[PDB]
Amino acid sequence: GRVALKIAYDGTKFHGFQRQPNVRTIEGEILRALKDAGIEFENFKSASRTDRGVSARGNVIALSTEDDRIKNPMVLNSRMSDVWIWGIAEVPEDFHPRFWANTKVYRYYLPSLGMNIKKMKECSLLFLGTHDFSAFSRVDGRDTIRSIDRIEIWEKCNVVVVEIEGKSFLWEMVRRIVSALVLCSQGVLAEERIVEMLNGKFEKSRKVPPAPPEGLLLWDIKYENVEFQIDNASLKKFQREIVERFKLHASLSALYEDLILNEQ
Amino acid sequence: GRVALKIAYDGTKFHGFQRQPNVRTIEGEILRALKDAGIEFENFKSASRTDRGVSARGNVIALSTEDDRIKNPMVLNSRMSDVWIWGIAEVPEDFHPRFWANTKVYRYYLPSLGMNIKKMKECSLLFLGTHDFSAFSRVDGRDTIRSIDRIEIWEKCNVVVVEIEGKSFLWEMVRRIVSALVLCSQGVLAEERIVEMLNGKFEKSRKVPPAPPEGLLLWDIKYENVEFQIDNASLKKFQREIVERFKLHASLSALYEDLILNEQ
Ligand SMILES: [Cl-]
Ligand SMILES: [Cl-]
Ligand SMILES: [Mg+2]
Ligand SMILES: [Mg+2]
Repeated sequence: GRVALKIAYDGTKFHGFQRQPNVRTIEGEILRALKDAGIEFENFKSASRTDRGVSARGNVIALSTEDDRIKNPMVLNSRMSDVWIWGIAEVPEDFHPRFWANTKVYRYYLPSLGMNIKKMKECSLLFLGTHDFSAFSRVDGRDTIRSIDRIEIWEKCNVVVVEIEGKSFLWEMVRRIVSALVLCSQGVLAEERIVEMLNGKFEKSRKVPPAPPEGLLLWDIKYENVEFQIDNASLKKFQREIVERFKLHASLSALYEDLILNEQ
Repeated sequence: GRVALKIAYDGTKFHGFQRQPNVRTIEGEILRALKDAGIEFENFKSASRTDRGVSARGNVIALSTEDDRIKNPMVLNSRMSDVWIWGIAEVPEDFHPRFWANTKVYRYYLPSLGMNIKKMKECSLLFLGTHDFSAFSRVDGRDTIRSIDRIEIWEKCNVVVVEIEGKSFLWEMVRRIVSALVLCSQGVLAEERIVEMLNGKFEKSRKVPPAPPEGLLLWDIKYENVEFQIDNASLKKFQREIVERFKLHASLSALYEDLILNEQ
């Protein structure tokens, strides 16, 4: 039958999700583990081809196989690093992870140093609802009218987290919205100008550039009437290995922060 | 004449301070910049040979030269990366940075995840004053009686900072004290046992291992009756480049943290 697999990965260890020649990718990591495990499969599909540097908590792939070992994610996880399949769902054969009705959540982790959080939250309200998001996207032939269902901003220590929820996202859309939020928070980009841009009045040559990709996390993809069974062995490995690298960066971040002069 | 130079560096970019063959070191970086600049010098000395991975805000070197360009640190800083000479002092010819009366401050940046801070602060009081620090050091033939003048612990977001001040430190002494603080905070290492160890009663084969070196920062070295003139151009470059890498790690740390399951 067909299975959907919910996957986390450290995007900083890969050259993006989509398989490319001569470089390490998440899809290539997964396909190599499948090949090495001896699992024959058909109709491999992915919910989202995240860009180089972008991480995920709950991206989703789907594949069809008669090999019962696919139901134990550790068969593949033991053959991969920096990628963890931690949820599995049995799904109909016509399940397509990009086209089956779903909601996606992204989180962006923006260093808050010198940020006007209050004004950033005010700017964020402008992006709620249905707009032309062409000015806040990298064009790829898709219709640029999209709807943001939820946009929330909170503070973790040292960073601002921007959470955006919607049924579909244009290329680089979250990271380009985040950059506009930064510019709007520092008075450079007026709210009136954003409203114009969201209604299709902008200059393509001067679009706001995307925020750096390493701060973007694909938080979750929720499919209607689809639930994933969690594999505890896989989560334990995922958690063990993410805690290790969190500790290195938390320590280094705080050390670097203490070297920054107080006034700045 | 003789000059003392106050230097910061990102220890994660080097294989330690002391020059070694075939690897990048802080001393090698500085000596190469001196050679490339055409500055002839004698009697190069360093206050502290920090271990691989250890960073510094205010380590100190001293050298003697008649070349007036040494008074402008940008002559060397423009020929180095990840090292910044930001203070300079004219000193007597018999100034020796390791032996001239001084006080050193170290800070260690320990991830606070699952730490009992209150008990860690209680354990830290045991190390104040004069003790045998052999059990909390890597032996190198030096007398192991030392005095800690100050030991303070506070919380930055996500980490605990351990600040220790003293006139001299044994090899790996701060990092081994930090590990003992961790073990004592989690009930593994009793305060009574630490008091015994600080009085020379311990087993050399079971010494507490050093905390990871990347969390250690040589915060400052203060020489009596010696003041450094600050070079603003050098600080601006130091600050510009430390802020860049702080931002990457602050963002990544917060992203990794959000992937850690709540209960843990
Ligand atoms: Cl994006
Ligand atoms: Cl140490
Ligand atoms: Mg509109
Ligand atoms: Mg004693």
